[PDB]
Amino acid sequence: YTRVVWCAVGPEEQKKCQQWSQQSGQNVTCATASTTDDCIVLVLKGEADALNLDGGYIYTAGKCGLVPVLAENRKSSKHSSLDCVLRPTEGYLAVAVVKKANEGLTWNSLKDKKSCHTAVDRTAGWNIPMGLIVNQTGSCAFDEFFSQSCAPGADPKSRLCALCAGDDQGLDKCVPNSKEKYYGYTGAFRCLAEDVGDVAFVKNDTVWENTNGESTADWAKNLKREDFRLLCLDGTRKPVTEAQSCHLAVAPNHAVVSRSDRAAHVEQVLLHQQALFGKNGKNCPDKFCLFKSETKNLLFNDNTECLAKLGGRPTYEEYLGTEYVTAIANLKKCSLEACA
Ligand SMILES: *[C@@H]1O[C@H](CO)[C@@H](O[C@@H]2O[C@H](CO)[C@@H](O[C@@H]3O[C@H](CO)[C@@H](O)[C@H](O)[C@@H]3O)[C@H](O)[C@H]2NC(C)=O)[C@H](O)[C@H]1NC(C)=O
Ligand SMILES: *[C@@H]1O[C@H](CO)[C@@H](O[C@@H]2O[C@H](CO)[C@@H](O[C@@H]3O[C@H](CO)[C@@H](O)[C@H](O)[C@@H]3O)[C@H](O)[C@H]2NC(C)=O)[C@H](O)[C@H]1NC(C)=O
Ligand SMILES: NC[C@@H](O[C@H]1O[C@H](CO[C@H]2O[C@@H](CO)[C@H](O)[C@@H](O)[C@@H]2O)[C@@H](O)[C@H](O)[C@@H]1O)c1ccccc1
Ligand SMILES: *[C@@H]1O[C@H](CO)[C@@H](O)[C@H](O)[C@H]1NC(C)=O
Ligand SMILES: [Fe+3]
Ligand SMILES: [Zn+2]
Ligand SMILES: [Zn+2]
Repeated sequence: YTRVVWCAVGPEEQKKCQQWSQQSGQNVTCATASTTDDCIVLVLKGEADALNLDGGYIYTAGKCGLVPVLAENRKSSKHSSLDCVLRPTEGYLAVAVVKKANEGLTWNSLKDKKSCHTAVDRTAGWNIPMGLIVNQTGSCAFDEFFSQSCAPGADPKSRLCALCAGDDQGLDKCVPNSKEKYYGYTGAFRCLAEDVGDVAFVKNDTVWENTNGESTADWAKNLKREDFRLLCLDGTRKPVTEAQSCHLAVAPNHAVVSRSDRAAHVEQVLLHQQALFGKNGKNCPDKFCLFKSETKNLLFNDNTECLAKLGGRPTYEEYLGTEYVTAIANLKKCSLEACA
């Protein structure tokens, strides 16, 4: 009745979802799929209600008829006086990151280097950087630009998956879910941190959250911001503090999507759920916190302050915006569920 089946992608999200289900008196239950695309299908069938998505998947879901419901909102230095749930979303910065020690590596000498992507089809890890590379290159052969990569979601046998490591046992190599060691923002950044790749396509927040003691993980423990450099499009290299002037693009925030006939219901349930387990929530941190998962960004990014209303009741094209939407169309002409 006032119920939403959340779609978890992978066993680790399934685990976090089950805790949330317990804690919500089952006002929220869970469905699990191996990929984000399969989750989108369960929602289309009506077997799951919603899940939080990167802009790149919002475009996929968007063509299949799903709509953005609420968006992730993180800390701000403006729009401070108004509440988080009513505050407009600012978007994040897609950046290219390298080690300072890898001197002379610039945006112009990326050909034949090793890359770390969050996953195929994602905004900062794939659509933006590959879109730029296909445009600058006049060729749709992005499968040959980098010598080796870890781009979760690609053909496990291709060079685009050579750098991926799989799980603690070597299985699930290159799967586009957290079982794959170098998946998502954290994984792609770990891929560069462990010097597996030369460059990581992540967002600007990732660098800051996994350096200078912010993360207590074993591989991030000793990482220092000064040991990293951002690659700008003009050919320069800048400190990570200069992201506002050295990013590849500003990306629309990840957002919760659902089938439109369920949008209203999913919205109400979620606003109540964050009042309980949110940042200033009734039951967080003592019983449960929806937006924490020890740096793993399970279900939601860990730096989320709240899920905000959209208002202007935007379709997915308006949400993603005309600039971003045309970018994806361009890149995809290089190659239901395939919905339009
Ligand atoms: C890769 O190159 C393509 C082709 O140039 C880029 O797409 C182009 O993007 C611009 C800006 O988004 C579009 O211009 C816009 O045109 C509309 C009217 O058509 C106008 O109202 C806007 O003010 C703006 O001038 C252009 O239409 C679009 N071209 C195509 C064929 O889609 C694309 O953005 C590049 N990809 C990346 C990631 O940079
Ligand atoms: C690049 O991404 C990082 C990570 O999100 C951004 O740095 C963060 O900046 C915010 C403010 O914009 C800081 O939030 C504030 O922290 C202070 C405590 O130091 C507190 O007064 C506020 O209540 C709020 O929590 C945040 O601390 C900081 N993150 C870290 C770990 O330094 C940065 O703004 C992004 N830059 C670009 C170009 O987007
Ligand atoms: N508020 C987001 C808007 O969506 C459209 O806006 C982004 C740009 O977002 C700006 O947001 C403000 C705060 O709202 C920040 O201060 C700026 O730094 C950001 O650039 C567009 O690029 C994109 O087209 C997007 O669709 C929105 C308004 C109302 C309802 C839903 C979304
Ligand atoms: C379950 O949903 C009902 C209906 O809104 C609400 O009153 C109750 O607080 C919810 N229980 C929990 C623990 O979320
Ligand atoms: Fe993203
Ligand atoms: Zn810009
Ligand atoms: Zn509209």
